[PDB]
Amino acid sequence: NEVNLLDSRTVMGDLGWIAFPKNGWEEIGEVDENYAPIHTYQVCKVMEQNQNNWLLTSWISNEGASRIFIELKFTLRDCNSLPGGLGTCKETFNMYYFESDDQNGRNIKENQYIKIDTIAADESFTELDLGDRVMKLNTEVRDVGPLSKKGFYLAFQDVGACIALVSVRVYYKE
Repeated sequence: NEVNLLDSRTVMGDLGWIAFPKNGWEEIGEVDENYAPIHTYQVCKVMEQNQNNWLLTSWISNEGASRIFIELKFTLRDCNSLPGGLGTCKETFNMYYFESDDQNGRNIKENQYIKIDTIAADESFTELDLGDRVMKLNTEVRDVGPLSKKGFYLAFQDVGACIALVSVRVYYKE
């Protein structure tokens, strides 16, 4: 019953995502047995304050569908494990979207983003070893109502959290 419009981890080639500002969100590459990279995205600017870091996915086709589900898998640091004095540390990030036919270009400045929700992290991790921190993945799913155009973009805004977006999946349910 499920049909993927986007699946960040199984993509062939580059996802073609953009960050604003250009520092901030980083794209990570992990190579598999066939040297094919799995891409994820992470940001961890908990040093200072006043973070507004954006990550725009490229145009996603709805494929005539009307209601879609965004499935997110991510990790996120325990803000308590970080020193209390250095700067901002949040445990939640935001997700927006905007519908469009205009396939792809120089974007963020003039688009109205529709806030979908504030994503919170069921489980944060500390420097309790990595490798066992895929164990600390949490999953959050959200669906968005009646679509107009022939496609949409998803936008993630970080305001000072320590997160790894390990999977982003969009799909309609026919």
